[PDB]
Amino acid sequence: PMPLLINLIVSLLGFVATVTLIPAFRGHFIAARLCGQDLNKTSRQQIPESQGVISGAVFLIILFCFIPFPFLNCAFPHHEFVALIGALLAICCMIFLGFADDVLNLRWRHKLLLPTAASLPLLMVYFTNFGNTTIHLDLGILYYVYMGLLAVFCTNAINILAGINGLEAGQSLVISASIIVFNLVELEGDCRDDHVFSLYFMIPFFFTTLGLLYHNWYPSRVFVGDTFCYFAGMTFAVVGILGHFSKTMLLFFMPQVFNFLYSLPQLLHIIPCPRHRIPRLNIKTGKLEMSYSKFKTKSLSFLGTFILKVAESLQLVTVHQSETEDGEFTECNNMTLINLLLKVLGPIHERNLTLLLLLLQILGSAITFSIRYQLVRL
Amino acid sequence: MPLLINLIVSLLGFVATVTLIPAFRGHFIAARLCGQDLNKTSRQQIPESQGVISGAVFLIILFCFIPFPFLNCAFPHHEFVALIGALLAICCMIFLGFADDVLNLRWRHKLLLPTAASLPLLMVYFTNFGNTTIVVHLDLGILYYVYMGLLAVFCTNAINILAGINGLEAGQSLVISASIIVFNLVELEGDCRDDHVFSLYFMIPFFFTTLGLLYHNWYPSRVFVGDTFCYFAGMTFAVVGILGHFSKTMLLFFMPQVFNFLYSLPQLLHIIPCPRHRIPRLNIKTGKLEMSYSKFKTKFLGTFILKVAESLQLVTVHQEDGEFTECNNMTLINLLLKVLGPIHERNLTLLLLLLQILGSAITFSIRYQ
Ligand SMILES: CC(=O)N[C@H]1[C@@H](O[C@@H]2O[C@H](C[C@@H](O)[C@H]3O[C@@H](n4ccc(=O)[nH]c4=O)[C@H](O)[C@@H]3O)[C@H](O)[C@H](O)[C@H]2NC(=O)/C=C/CCCCCCCCC(C)C)O[C@H](CO)[C@@H](O)[C@@H]1O
Ligand SMILES: CC(=O)N[C@H]1[C@@H](O[C@@H]2O[C@H](C[C@@H](O)[C@H]3O[C@@H](n4ccc(=O)[nH]c4=O)[C@H](O)[C@@H]3O)[C@H](O)[C@H](O)[C@H]2NC(=O)/C=C/CCCCCCCCC(C)C)O[C@H](CO)[C@@H](O)[C@@H]1O
Repeated sequence: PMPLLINLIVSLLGFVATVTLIPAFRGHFIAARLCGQDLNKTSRQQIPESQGVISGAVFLIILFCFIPFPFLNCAFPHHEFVALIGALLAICCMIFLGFADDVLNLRWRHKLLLPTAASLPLLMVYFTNFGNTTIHLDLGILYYVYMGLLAVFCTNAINILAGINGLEAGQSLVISASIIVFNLVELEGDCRDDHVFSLYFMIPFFFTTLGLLYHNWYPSRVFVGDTFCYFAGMTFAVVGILGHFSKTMLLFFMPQVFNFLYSLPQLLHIIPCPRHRIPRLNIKTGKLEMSYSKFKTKSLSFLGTFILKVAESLQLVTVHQSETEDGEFTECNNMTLINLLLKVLGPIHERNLTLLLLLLQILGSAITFSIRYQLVRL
Repeated sequence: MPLLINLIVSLLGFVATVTLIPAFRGHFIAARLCGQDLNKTSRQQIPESQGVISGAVFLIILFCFIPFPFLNCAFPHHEFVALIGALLAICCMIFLGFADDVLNLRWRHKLLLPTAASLPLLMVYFTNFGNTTIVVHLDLGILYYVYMGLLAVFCTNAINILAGINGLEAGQSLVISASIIVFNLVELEGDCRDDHVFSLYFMIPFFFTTLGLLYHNWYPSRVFVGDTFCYFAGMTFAVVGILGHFSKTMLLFFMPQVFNFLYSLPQLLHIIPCPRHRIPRLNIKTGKLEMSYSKFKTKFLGTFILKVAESLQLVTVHQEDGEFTECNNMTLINLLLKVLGPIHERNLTLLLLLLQILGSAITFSIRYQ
């Protein structure tokens, strides 16, 4: 088809634009203090933050320039068009929200609320165009709720699985590429329009995020930040909702779902939650070791002690106990998939750990394809 | 029923703006998004880019209002896509303005990006209306679209350069928005009702959110609106004008801004040297704003333009190491100060708002009487 060919062309041009512009704007970001230190390395220099915006920006540009080509010599159908524009409005609002969130570092209340507001246009489009709120049970209003929350989830599910160089953009590239392959396979199948739409929004995302990862990859010269996390989350939520494969998509979100649940006791502050739960480097080794959350044992609530004991029993959390004059203490293992891989394999270098998590992501995607198409497993 | 709900949510949004602007002050100051009131003695920092909150609220409101018009209304996808496309243009303008303020992009970006962000407006205009003919009966064709594109840019920047005194940006934007609201209501009973009810949908919430912003921005300014609000407002106006089919009437409402943009044009083009700031210098003793000047070496076209201006009495010119010329900084503000001498900041803002209202009354008189 011509629309997809044109789309791929503008997407590669956008990849070049991203790789080019990211260094071109470095002075601006440094000047306005939109930067952060590399916590996992000994160096203390600043690195430009929220580079996702640039990719995001390019992304938007591309799609704005690509809208007409599907409708070439095509009573104009305003519904396909409104799907496009509504999805783009959702993504614009999510990019803007992530950029504002990186400049201001809003509290979690805002981080959860605002992606839902920004996902409303998605629900408008879904209701005017498709509207099928059935899974044989009719989910009704709940279904819309789901879609809303989906957006939030994605934006934040990628957001909390972060901290090592190239993980956010990397795992987002794996997810986007897997969704692209799924779209292509289904492209010959029953639902062609939904999946060609998913492609329209994925391909440029993949290539712009690739331009971003070029700089973000270890050693990280740039950081993607909440801008990229939110942007990616909403793009995925869009193609999943308006593509009608949100189940398959969430299956692709297996590492992120597992890490979000495994972190859930800390995110709810049942077990104390540090401000950063990244694996903290060992200066002698040069590799990343696990990171811990320490606290007075007595203060901990009953539910917290129960969850911690069950986790220790399952061999998921490392627990240490030490005696101090002021009070009794019990160290806990920071509960994030990264610290869990480090519990399983001990010290790992940053680049190798990122590669390992990308590998595990690919395994998750392969599992999803096997489920979808009755393939052989392992 | 739809307009009544629009007004309700717009007042709720006014409350939301007035409440949130101080709620987020900590965030803006902590992230160094602030600036010093150059025209006041104090040196403290004032939070910048507060138009991002109002703007944000604005978007929220409209996102929530979208359904009320289509209540049990072959769904009308064209009306719906116009609402969405306008919202998309406005989102990209709020976002681009906020990013511009944080990063302080060069003029190249400032001009290019509102055109890109205005493309969805042109797409909606082509799919829905597409009329590229004006009676003057000439089918402008592609140029028409160009116009619309540039219109966006112009507005976003036309309000942008007319700035620097407490409450001028949001104030003049409120006058323009209110004038367009009145015009929409007058034409509401006339031939074109849908266009003007659309313009109202977008204008009422903008008016009330911008009002919440001006509450804090008014002399003495406790906040600043910044490129965020300038871009946001400019694009909301360009939208309602384009998709409402009254961009000529609108631009007539942009009378002070057009005059100030053209009067500044020889400096903006660097024919006459242009300082980074061209606001009026406060007089320490007087407590009132006098004119400001650009000083540069006298030793081709620029000199002729300055002589012409001197003859016209629009620019005041005074002529060590070499001959230097202290030309009067060419902005409607410095021109009002050249006509009336020193004026206090609040009084000068009020005066420019009154002149804006005079321009709007002129526009109404031309159109109607
Ligand atoms: C809580 C949490 O884990 N936050 C993360 C999250 O916190 C955000 O951090 C960000 C900064 C972080 O990226 C820094 O790490 C450094 N860095 C970055 C890359 C890199 O390669 N190397 C490096 O050193 C670098 O300095 C960088 O500035 C930012 O401050 C967010 O505001 C902050 N809060 C949240 O995400 C909220 C997150 C709220 C999560 C709530 C989830 C809600 C989902 C609900 C869905 C439900 C309805 C289904 O990210 C951090 C890692 O990037 C984690 O350490 C931190 O723990
Ligand atoms: C050149 C110029 O005049 N710049 C302005 C413009 O410059 C922008 O400044 C901005 C900040 C400014 O708002 C400051 O004013 C201060 N302020 C404001 C009120 C107040 O009460 N107190 C206070 O202190 C406060 O500190 C604040 O930081 C910003 O940095 C832009 O990058 C900067 N450039 C442009 O707009 C470019 C604008 C590009 C103009 C070209 C557009 C061409 C349009 C073409 C359209 C055509 C197709 C029809 O705005 C300034 C604000 O007054 C002016 O003084 C300044 O002179």
